[PDB]
This record gives sequence, C-alpha cells and structure tokens, in this order.
Amino acid sequence: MIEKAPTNVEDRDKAPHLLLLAGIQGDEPGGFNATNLFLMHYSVLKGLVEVVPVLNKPSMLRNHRGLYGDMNRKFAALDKNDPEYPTIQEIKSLIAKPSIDAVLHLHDGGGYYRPVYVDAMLNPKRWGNCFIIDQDEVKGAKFPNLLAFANNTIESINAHLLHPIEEYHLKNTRTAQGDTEMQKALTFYAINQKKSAFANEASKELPLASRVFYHLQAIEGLLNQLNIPFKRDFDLNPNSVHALINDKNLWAKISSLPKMPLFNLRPKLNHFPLPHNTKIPQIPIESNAYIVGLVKNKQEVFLKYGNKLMTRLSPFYIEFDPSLEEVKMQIDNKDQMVKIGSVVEVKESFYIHAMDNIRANVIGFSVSNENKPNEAGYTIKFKDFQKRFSLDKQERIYRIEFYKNNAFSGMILVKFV
Ligand SMILES: N[C@H](CCC[C@H](N)C(=O)O)C(=O)O
Ligand SMILES: [Ca+2]
Ligand SMILES: [Ca+2]
Ligand SMILES: [Zn+2]
Ligand SMILES: [Zn+2]
Repeated sequence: MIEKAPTNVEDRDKAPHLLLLAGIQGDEPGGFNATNLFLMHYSVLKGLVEVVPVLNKPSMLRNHRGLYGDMNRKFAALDKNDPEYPTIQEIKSLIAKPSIDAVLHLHDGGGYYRPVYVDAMLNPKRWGNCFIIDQDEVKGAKFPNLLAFANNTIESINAHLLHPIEEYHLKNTRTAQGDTEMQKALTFYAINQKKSAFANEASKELPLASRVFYHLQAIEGLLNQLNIPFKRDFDLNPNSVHALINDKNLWAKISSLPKMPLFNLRPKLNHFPLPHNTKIPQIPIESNAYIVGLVKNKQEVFLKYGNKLMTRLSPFYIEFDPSLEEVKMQIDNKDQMVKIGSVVEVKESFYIHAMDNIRANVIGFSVSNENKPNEAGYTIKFKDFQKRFSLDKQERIYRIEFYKNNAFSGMILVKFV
C-alpha cells in the first residue's frame, strides 16, 4: 500500500478516503499501469488515496492471470493454507479500515459490455469498458448511493471517448441476488463493510495506452464525485499516457548497485553480480515506478516493468562485501571520491587510482585476456571501449566492478555525455 496524501498532514481528514487497487490478475496491465501513473504523476490535495498498484505481483511478473488461481474469487470462503491466504487478509484489512470510505478496483476485460446482446464481441457477458457496482445502494456508507456515483462517473468517461464503440455503460451485477461468482470477489466484500465500492474494466481489445487512459478517466471521475481534489502533471490523452508509460527517465536500482535506466537496456546483461544466499524475490529493488520487480526464468533473472521485459540478466552469485564505500577516480582531469553505487557522467576521460587489495574491472575495456583483471591505473576514454559491452543500446553507459578476494565490493557506472 502506497499513500497518495496532501503535503500537510492536517488536510488528510478534510475530504474522503479512497482505496484504489489494480492487478488482481497479472495479465491485465491497463489496471496496474494506471495505478503506477497515478502514483507517479498525480497529487491529492485533501483527503487521501491509498493505492495498492498490483495485488498479484508474482503473477504479474510471469504475465499470468493468476499463478495460484483466481485471486478475485478468494474473498468469501477460503482455505487457510491457500498460498494467497495472507495477501487476502492484508487486502481485507485495508478495505475494512474505518478511515476508508470508497474502493475502486481496476480490471482489463475482453470485448465490450452491452446491456443487450449485439454480437459475440458486444454482449452482457463481455466485461470491456464498463463501470461496475454490486447494487444500487449500500445502507450505512458515508456515500450510500452507488448508482448516482456510478452514473455520474460514466458521464465523465463518456465525455472523452476515442471512438463510439468504446462508450462506457453501467453494469450492476446485483451480486446478493444469486451471482455466485461476484459473491466471492473484492467489491462485494467491500460493500459488506459498508464501503462504497466500484470496479472499472477497460477492454482488452484496446492497446495499453488507451486502456490506461480509460482507467485514469474512471479514477478522475470518481475522485470528482467524492470531492477529493487532485492534480496531475500532464495532459490526459493516449499520446501523453503512452509517453509516460515509456518514459526514458524511469530507472531501477538492484540491491546496492547503481541506478540503471529501465528503457533501452541491452536485452541481455552478462556476468551480472547478484548477492549469493538471497532468494530472487527478496533482492531489494528500488524504482521511481511502482510496478518493477525481478523474476527468475530458468538460469536467468528477468527485470520486469509490469508485463514488459526490460532486460535478461545472466547472473553470477557472489558475496556482496559492503566495506568499500568510495573510490578515488580522476574524472575529466579532476581527482574526486566517487561513492560505490554512483553513476558518474564523463565528457572526456577517467582513471581509477590503484587500491590496496581492491581490483577494478571495467566492463568493455581490457588490456589482456586475464579473466580476473585489475584495470586501475589506466587512462580510459570513449575510444578505448568495445561498445557491445555497454549496459545501454546507445553505447554510452559502462559498468565498473570492484572485487576484494572472491567477494564483490560494488559497482559504479560511467555514462559518456
Ligand atoms: N472481471 C471481474 C469483475 C469483478 C468486478 C467486481 N466484483 C470486483 O471485485 O472488482 C471479475 O470477474 O473478477
Ligand atoms: Ca450528472
Ligand atoms: Ca504491456
Ligand atoms: Zn575489463
Ligand atoms: Zn570473474
């Protein structure tokens, strides 16, 4: 759970609190890219929006609907030894918090919903591009009229259609009146705790940017109805959403290694150091996005951004010795101390000062075929690199790796600017 809050803590209780959730299925990237964009690019000025950007991360990492079954059928009867039992309890606790008023759950769904059977793509059994409630009213909720909230939100989405076929309609599933499947899903649990709960589905027939667009329209429409004031730092249109999803300023940081850009990495990174005795899902990972993770695939470790594969790591597992904190490097003529885990920009040249017991291997540079080299004490310029060893497709970014005995002391990247 990530809080989207006012900068002043006093303003939290001055408007309602919304819980926003996506990614209960790992192959519905519209939802979890929209929660990501929301987290990265919006501000909430009063009240609070609590966000779980992906409910089923393990499934997301394998581009899979659900590795342990349908997580959205686990809100009623559920076996205590179900692998997702603890996750479900966490989600139910968030939903049931007294401080929460409304819940919004994002999905991607096949085709386009219609109240009347039009054809196999457009009928009441399809889920695409609709806004969903379990009933018209929840007695005892701060905002009991779900139908009014739903219809006004739908108005707001329909003011921005990209094509008429994408028109949004209300789907009231009347869950208590015998809908067995919806009776086991998230939003029904929510209304039973007297929350106004809503679901948005964007059609899978749409490309990602358009799915996300529609999810963000639904979020904005509902926030407007709740009177949770907000801003965003961009114009909401498919192109602006596409640019923010595919944003070259996104980065990820694995363990104590340097920040690396997410987009335009070489597809495979060889001889890549990862801590030994650490399970892949436990390896610390940091990003300015919220849907990034690592996942083991055969012998490789994939870097994932939602359902996108950003690079394949071919790792070697090694002890990460934290003793080395900084290194004396000459950067464009100027000796300075560079902290392990930095990215340093280089206009012309660099040189690493020799160290007692620490050897440095600059990936892409070499003077011999020794497989465990020490390349401290060489003046290195762009011309000295074999470009194919770069981290990036643009051939500007290179790894410098430091070793002490059979331990890994850290990495610095150089970027030629
Ligand atoms: N396509 C979704 C609709 C569920 C909508 C709502 N009941 C929720 O829990 O968000 C499903 O079949 O799980
Ligand atoms: Ca209206
Ligand atoms: Ca995708
Ligand atoms: Zn080298
Ligand atoms: Zn080696």
